[PDB]
Amino acid sequence: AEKPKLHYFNARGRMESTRWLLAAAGVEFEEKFIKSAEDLDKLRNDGYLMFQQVPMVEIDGMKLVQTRAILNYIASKYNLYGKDIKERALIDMYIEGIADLGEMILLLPVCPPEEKDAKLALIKEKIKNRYFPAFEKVLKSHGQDYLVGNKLSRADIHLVELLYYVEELDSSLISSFPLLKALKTRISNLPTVKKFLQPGSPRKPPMDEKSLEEARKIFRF
Ligand SMILES: N[C@@H](CCC(=O)N[C@@H](CS)C(=O)NCC(=O)O)C(=O)O
Repeated sequence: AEKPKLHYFNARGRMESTRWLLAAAGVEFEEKFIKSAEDLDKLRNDGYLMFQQVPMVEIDGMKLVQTRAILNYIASKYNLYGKDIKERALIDMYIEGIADLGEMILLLPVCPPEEKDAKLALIKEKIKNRYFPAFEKVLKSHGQDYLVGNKLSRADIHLVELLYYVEELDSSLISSFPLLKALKTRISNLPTVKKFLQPGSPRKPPMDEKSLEEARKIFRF
């Protein structure tokens, strides 16, 4: 059958959570890297990008854009979206909080230098006093290895991805949250996730100066 194909540039950006979810599901996929503004303009002009943006993923005969549309489809297709409407409500609540915090961190490299220190201080406050307490409370309420329904869901994958990024910012932020530490360890030892964390996978590194320079050239900003 059709192997999913991911269109993005060679960076984490807004495509990385899709790489994580597919890899955790054990799904082999291909990447086609946008390398220039001209490559992106070609995808646009040829009609493959509904809103003239990437990420775009070719899957099951669709040319899907919008990261949440992509992720919702992949999660349902591979049984990572709970078992019923009520479990989906819990999953959706959890992953939208993860997305809110993830978006703050995603945009740090494009923060104006005079605002960066204060932006980071606000993110750390929210991590320590709002988001990490909320997810620690979920894990403590039921004591299970997984956030919802006692089985792996996209919520476990998205949260553990975020925990790795929080660790890159400040490895002390998770220190008072032992259940989050334990989730990070367990999920990382799942065979599919372990393979994704090992070298040679589609997992991408933190954006550096040269990668930011490429992004400015490709996306003209
Ligand atoms: N809400 C969209 C945002 C997509 C988006 O902002 N993509 C950027 C790259 S990360 C882009 O293609 N920007 C070019 C532009 O908007 O013209 C999503 O979640 O996919």
